[PDB]
Amino acid sequence: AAQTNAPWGLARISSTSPGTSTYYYDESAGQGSCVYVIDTGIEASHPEFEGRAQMVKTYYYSSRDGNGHGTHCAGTVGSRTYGVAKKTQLFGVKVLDDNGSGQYSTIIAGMDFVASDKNNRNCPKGVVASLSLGGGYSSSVNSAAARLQSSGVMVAVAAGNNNADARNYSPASEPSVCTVGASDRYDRRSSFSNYGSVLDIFGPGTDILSTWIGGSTRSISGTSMATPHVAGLAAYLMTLGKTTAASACRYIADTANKGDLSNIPFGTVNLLAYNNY
Repeated sequence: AAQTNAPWGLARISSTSPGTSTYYYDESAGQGSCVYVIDTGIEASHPEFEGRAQMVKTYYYSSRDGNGHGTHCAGTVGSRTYGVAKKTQLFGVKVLDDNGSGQYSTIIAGMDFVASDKNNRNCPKGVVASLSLGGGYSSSVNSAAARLQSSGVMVAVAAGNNNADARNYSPASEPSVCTVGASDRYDRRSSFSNYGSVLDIFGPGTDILSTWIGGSTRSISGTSMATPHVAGLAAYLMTLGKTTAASACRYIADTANKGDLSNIPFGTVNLLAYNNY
């Protein structure tokens, strides 16, 4: 399948080169997979979600996304126009308040929630979790992400936006999950992207168009925007039977575009997520 005039990051994920604007993907499009977006919520009535998004948990007085960040990330995973996996099921877990903040104890509870809640959902092709959030190093946060991965969920986490080594941030620094850095449309490391040996992969993260609250769209930047590209890619590849939740990060790294990015610090992988379609 081909989507013309796609957001640059979708085109990038299906291309060996920067500078094109058509996204190519197998029409299965992540059908039968599920992606949990652990964030500020999802405006599930957005026409772009086509009834495939739903809230499954909140830790606040409402499940509404009063921020936009979670809706944007969910759109990059799975919206019809802005998403990688255009037929996946999206599940929102609101661990962040409408200012985008959340306590680590709430974030941990949300991760353990997903590890159990997937047993209440129909995801025959597999389960992914996208965590566009983080803060300073916490062994308890890393352990929660490790448990979620161990339970059979492909966990993709943002590297962080500190232009620093991700070893000092969580859950970015957890070795067993997929830690995602950000790149721009010219295949440069995004100026804010964290780096270091703990990164597994880069995805598009500068100037990413996606869904927003109020039935709208906008372009924003961050490792938060790169992470859902990788989460959606995992769901897509699992639907194709190419990989599994336990192996998808490694598979994405193995099949990535290699050596294409600039300003990659010595010791950080030079790997850009690629669907090999």
